[PDB]
Amino acid sequence: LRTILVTGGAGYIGSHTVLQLLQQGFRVVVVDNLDNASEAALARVAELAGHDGANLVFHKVDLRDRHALVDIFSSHRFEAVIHFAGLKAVGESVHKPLLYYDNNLVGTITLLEVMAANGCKKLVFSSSATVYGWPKEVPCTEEFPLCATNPYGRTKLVIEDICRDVHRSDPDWKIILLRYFNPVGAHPSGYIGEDPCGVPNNLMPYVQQVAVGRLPHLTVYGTDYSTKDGTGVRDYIHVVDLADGHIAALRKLYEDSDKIGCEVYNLGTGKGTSVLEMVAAFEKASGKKIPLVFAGRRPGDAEIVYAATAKAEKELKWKAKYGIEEMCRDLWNWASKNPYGYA
Amino acid sequence: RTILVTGGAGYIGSHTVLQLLQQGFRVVVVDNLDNASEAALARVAELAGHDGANLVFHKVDLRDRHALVDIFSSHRFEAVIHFAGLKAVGESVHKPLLYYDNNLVGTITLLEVMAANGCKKLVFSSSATVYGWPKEVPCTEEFPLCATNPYGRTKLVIEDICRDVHRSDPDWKIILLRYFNPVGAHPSGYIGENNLMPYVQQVAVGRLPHLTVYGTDYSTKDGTGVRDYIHVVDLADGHIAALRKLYEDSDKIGCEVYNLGTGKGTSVLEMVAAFEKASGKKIPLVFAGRRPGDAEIVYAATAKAEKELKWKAKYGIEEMCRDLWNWASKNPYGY
Ligand SMILES: NC(=O)c1ccc[n+]([C@@H]2O[C@H](COP(=O)([O-])OP(=O)(O)OC[C@H]3O[C@@H](n4cnc5c(N)ncnc54)[C@H](O)[C@@H]3O)[C@@H](O)[C@H]2O)c1
Ligand SMILES: CC(=O)N[C@H]1[C@@H](OP(=O)(O)OP(=O)(O)OC[C@H]2O[C@@H](n3ccc(=O)[nH]c3=O)[C@H](O)[C@@H]2O)O[C@H](CO)[C@@H](O)[C@@H]1O
Ligand SMILES: CC(=O)N[C@H]1[C@@H](OP(=O)(O)OP(=O)(O)OC[C@H]2O[C@@H](n3ccc(=O)[nH]c3=O)[C@H](O)[C@@H]2O)O[C@H](CO)[C@@H](O)[C@@H]1O
Repeated sequence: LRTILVTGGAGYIGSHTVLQLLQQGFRVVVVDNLDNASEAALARVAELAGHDGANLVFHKVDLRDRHALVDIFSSHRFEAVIHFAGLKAVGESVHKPLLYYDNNLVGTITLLEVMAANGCKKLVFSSSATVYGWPKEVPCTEEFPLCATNPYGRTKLVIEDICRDVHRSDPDWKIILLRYFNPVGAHPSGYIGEDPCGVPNNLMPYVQQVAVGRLPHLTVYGTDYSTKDGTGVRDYIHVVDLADGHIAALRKLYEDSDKIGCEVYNLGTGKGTSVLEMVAAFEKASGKKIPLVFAGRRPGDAEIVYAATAKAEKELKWKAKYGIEEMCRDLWNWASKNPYGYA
Repeated sequence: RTILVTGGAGYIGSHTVLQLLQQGFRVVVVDNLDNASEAALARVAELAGHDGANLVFHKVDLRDRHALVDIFSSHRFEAVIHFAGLKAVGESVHKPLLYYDNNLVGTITLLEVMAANGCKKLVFSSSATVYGWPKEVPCTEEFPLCATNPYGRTKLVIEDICRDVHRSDPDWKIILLRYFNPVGAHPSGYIGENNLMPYVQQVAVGRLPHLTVYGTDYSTKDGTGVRDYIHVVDLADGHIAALRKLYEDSDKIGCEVYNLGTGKGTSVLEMVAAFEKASGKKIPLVFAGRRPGDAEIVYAATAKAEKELKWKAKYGIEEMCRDLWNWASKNPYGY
């Protein structure tokens, strides 16, 4: 038996990773306070897991709840921990920074302490390409200068530094930091997917709601950038590909862990795609038309960001297999099948 | 006028509490006593003279939200001076989570309790360590910031937290004070304290045989490291000025950062010579290579602090060594 602890597994990226984990034969324990997710996402993952659905156990616990967390760790043998949990809305983080510093930092510090006290010192952390700030060049390698422009991005960069300091003090720690780029899409079944609250802030969940008629038009944030068509360019990666990156991270920690301490890997496709190109791909995949409103640049937006995949391909032995066309297909499938989410 | 002082039983905190007690403030100190004795605040109450009755102490950890909420509901604080936290750099590298927990989680809880109680006026004890190895000197508040150890990272992260908090809530008035190198003690010799001058003192009395000079080939005038050493009583006065600035000229304050230094740079050998004159003892030396992570030369740009904060250091190197020797001679085994 191989058991994995997954914080925030009820959420968007976590649920898709939990499903892949169950299909690989892992036992999965999820810890999630359901603050930005519902039980339904986990129940449907259990259903998609077929026979392996019973290998998923859900604990409705906050990572800051130290006693509830010790109970879980002292009553389990965890091979590793995948740490998805945290708040992630950039706008909300600027307006309520203490909420973000509290939930993300105190939750992570508590988790790391409970892990070290219960002999589990293998960790995979959800970092983000936001730590590259506004990069001076592309593609972004893992050695690019790091910075943060908002409280949310600050919590990611600080947790990274905490993980590096922790390994520096204790060589028994094996930590892989995964800098996600822009995940889009859903499981190709259309049964699970991203279910954002309120008005979505990311591009593709917004275009999604325009396509099903819930919102009237997409607002394009700035057209005067130095890109092909003036819109921002991003590295869009299929969420299923992001999930498989975590499987490859566990395989790295399980088979070739003597040569790692606290490592960082990009999880991207290496291809840059503009806003209009994504809208064009979603119109082709869905047959719907996305009305456009043109506005100025969004404060804090980068111009062009995509990943240098060489390091992940070499050390993790991992490369994304889904392209833009499949991402929009699977997003539309989840969208048309579940236009109002899990509710 | 009541002021909450976290970490007020410590080195810099006790001296600030004494200066506050002499200025006529009621002072409530919160300190878990994990790195300080209660005898320090007992002696401070003595030196406060007729004002000793204004000091109130609570042995409370900042992470204890329930206890911390009760103290804030018991008084109406004008502002909070935040000294509390761990500061041993070597203890930050070997035990980083202990530092990230105590400093960050303690500070987060305090800022939240402050906001809920309505006391959004903060003076935070930062450090010139955030200037890393400066490319030029003197170091202004605009210099690029970076941390080189877990302790320094907690200092820089707390500064950014205060930056973000004020940005989200204009009712907040925050002053960040970057200390430099504290030296000395209250001139009475009654209170005081990993650093050069405490190491020099142990060599003077004989607890240690010699002082290792870490690096002799620096691009300085005598080849040894240069720092901005500031009297701890001057540091205490800098916080009185920070409260004066918050209480008077406050409408143009958001999250202001002020250096607290003398503006003068003194080498290692110059401090050894200064302490030998004030103590009469001799300091045998052993010259060694550069210590890893050590800045070459660092000292403060004091122009911003002299104008807007209306503060300037009063004490020089000679008096620092005199008060340090005075306190350590009369109390060789501490409190
Ligand atoms: N979503 C993205 O586009 C993206 C890209 C880069 C990085 N990331 C990071 O990847 C991770 C996963 O993102 P996501 O899209 O799945 O987000 P999500 O909000 O869908 O999932 C995060 C989950 O964590 C849970 N959670 C939050 N605080 C918790 C706490 N204190 N204790 C327990 N559970 C808690 C939430 O309830 C939620 O279910 C996050 O850490 C995010 O910051 C996100
Ligand atoms: C500043 C900011 O919020 N950055 C976050 C976001 O931005 P990031 O810009 O990377 O991603 P978004 O999905 O928010 O935006 C993608 C692109 O589409 C454009 N766009 C987006 C939404 C919309 O309604 N209209 C529109 O035109 C943007 O200008 C951008 O060029 O990416 C990640 C989310 O997964 C986070 O790690 C980043 O912190
Ligand atoms: C690694 C470390 O501890 N950093 C702390 C230290 O740095 P900082 O170097 O500024 O102060 P130190 O007391 O450690 O020594 C200052 C100077 O004396 C020299 N020296 C010191 C001791 C010795 O035994 N021999 C010798 O030659 C140093 O090289 C340096 O040039 O003082 C500050 C006190 O406020 C703290 O903020 C810093 O976090």
